[PDB]
Amino acid sequence: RPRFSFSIAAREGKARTGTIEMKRGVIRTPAFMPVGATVKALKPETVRATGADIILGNTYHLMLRPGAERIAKLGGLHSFMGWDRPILTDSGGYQVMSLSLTKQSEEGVTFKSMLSPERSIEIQHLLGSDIVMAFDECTPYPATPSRAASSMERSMRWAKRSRDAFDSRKEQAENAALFGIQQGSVFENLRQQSADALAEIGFDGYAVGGLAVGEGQDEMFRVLDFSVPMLPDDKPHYLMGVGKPDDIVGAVERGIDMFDCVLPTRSGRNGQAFTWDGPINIRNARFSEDLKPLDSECHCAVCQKWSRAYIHALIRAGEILGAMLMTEHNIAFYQQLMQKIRDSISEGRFSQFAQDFRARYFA
Amino acid sequence: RPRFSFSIAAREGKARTGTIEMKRGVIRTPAFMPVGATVKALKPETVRATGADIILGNTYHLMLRPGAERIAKLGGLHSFMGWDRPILTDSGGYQVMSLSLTKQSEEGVTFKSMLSPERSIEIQHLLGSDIVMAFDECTPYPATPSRAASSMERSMRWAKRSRDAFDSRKEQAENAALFGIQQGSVFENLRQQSADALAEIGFDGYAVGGLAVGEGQDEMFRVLDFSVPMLPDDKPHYLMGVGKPDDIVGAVERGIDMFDCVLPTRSGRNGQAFTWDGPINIRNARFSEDLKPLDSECHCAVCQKWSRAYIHALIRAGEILGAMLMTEHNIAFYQQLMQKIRDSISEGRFSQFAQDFRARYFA
Ligand SMILES: [Zn+2]
Ligand SMILES: [Zn+2]
Repeated sequence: RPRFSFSIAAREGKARTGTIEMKRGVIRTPAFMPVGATVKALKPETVRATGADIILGNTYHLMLRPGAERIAKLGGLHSFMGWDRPILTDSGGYQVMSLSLTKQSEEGVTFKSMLSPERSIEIQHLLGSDIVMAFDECTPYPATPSRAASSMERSMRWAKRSRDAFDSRKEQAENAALFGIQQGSVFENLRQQSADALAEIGFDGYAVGGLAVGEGQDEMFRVLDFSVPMLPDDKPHYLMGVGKPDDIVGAVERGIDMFDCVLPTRSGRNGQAFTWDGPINIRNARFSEDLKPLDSECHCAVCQKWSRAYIHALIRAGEILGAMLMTEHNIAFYQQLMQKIRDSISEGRFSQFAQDFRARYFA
Repeated sequence: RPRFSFSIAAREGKARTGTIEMKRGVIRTPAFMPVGATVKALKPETVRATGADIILGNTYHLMLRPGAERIAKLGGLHSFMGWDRPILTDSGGYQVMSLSLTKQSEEGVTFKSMLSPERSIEIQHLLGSDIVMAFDECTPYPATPSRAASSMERSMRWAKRSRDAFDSRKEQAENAALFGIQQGSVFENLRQQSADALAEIGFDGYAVGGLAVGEGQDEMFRVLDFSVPMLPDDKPHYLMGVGKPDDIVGAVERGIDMFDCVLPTRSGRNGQAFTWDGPINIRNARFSEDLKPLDSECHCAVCQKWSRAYIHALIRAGEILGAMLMTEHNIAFYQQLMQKIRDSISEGRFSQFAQDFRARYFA
């Protein structure tokens, strides 16, 4: 396989389906990347069995414990966790702000639990990342135009530093890919300047950053409407941190190819199970004697084998197996959503799928 | 298969190996029964993959949440948790004392979170138990001779009530088995009276009760030396709540056929991993870069796939996957211990195995 080749097989409106080929495997797009030293409560073989082609590696957590240098000495993240397919690593930038006494500078971020663009790229190399994210400065929402422009402009300077660090490391440049991140908050002219700056630098894929920040779906969709067409059409478009199932459908209708979020895993452990008729909270007493699977059509192993009543009891008792089964199902449901999206685009009926999906999911 | 048939295939000294045939499957003896609405952090297929033929069902937990009647309405414990092989259920007697404002009477135990012998047998029927334990009164250690005799005598009256309740329920008597429990603390004459009383009533198997209570291995072995020969030779001998690997080896040398305890699961979640060179605490810093499997010879899936260093990091971070992997390995190690015991007895070299095991395990 090549280092990186994105091929679009079918289109319907702004939606696309196709494949990214990389050394460690093929990624079917639109793709959902489960977030994980683990994808919580799941063995890697189980993540793969649900249909995931690629996972997202949480860099901020790993650079602290067990540390990037240690993981490198132990053979890299793939060997460490036992996942031999592609891994996309975030840059550490967002969580360094959300989770750390930070001091921001043009050089980078200094924090207590210095992360620069150069160090972020090096850490992702040490982890053995297949898709490396440029290191950027997250923009809070809401943001004033001046603050959004300043942060975006710094992020574009850091995008150039990220590109150069990546390219200067021969083994990384020859075996991994690098994505740039569009910033600019909700302002169309800043999104355009960022898209232009990233395209001048040149990346293997382009992320739409700064939209998983509590602005609401109407505003997110409005911003995607003008922001995705600014990105190069022949490269993957990655919406970072999104999202709920209807968000994903709407984002694909607007040209997005790649997705990640913690919602299926986190809310799974919290007792929320996704179904084609909308989410349910399995903790509710009305499931205590319900012998049906979590979802009536889901093909996952959990829905083949256990009832709502059993999982309700496990989650009520705080059982680890409750978290395992809820997470497997939710992750499988997301992958089955992506498969239905990919198939419907391939067959030129994605518009009808989106309408049918929403009618039933919000009924 | 018959309702119950215990067949001894080979003997060496007091040790025996053979099989219990039951409707739901065959149990290889000596047997170890993992303790579990779940065997914590493991799917049933994983418990089976480690080699378990039978699990122990925790009655006290289940009669509270979700309740025995509810589990019966949902189809019984096998269907509920997805384990289709034999299940031995304890009577609820021990945990009603350890975990509950108890009031003991000749009728039974009244408690806040009335459990009589009749109710305990009924609960085990409602759960769909394959091996039903008679309901007895646990004896504290140490115990005076008078108190040990009183408790044993009450337990023998409750053994008769347990037998009659079991036999009066046609579907239970025709499809399940019933074990009686020897009591009498550490006193040889009380152990003899209890063994005689149980044999007069007649049971499918005989448990040695009251020895998982902190008396130490020397005292336990001394009591097993005279207590096991009092039990019928042609029926299984079940040492309740035992124990560490060397305890199990010593108990088999003294005629025990069946074992349960929480140690591999509980201490697994605590970071203790069993190996043929003794237990290790994977949390210790000396494993942070150790690429070897938990144990060098173990055939389990965890030791095929992940390093000590990875599991060390998972347990340090409180990850659910850490508990899953530690538990699978420990449960597999116990089953591999039982297999080595069974094979060595079958081959007339169990004495040499016990000596070799101890030399290496305590080296
Ligand atoms: Zn499912
Ligand atoms: Zn192992």
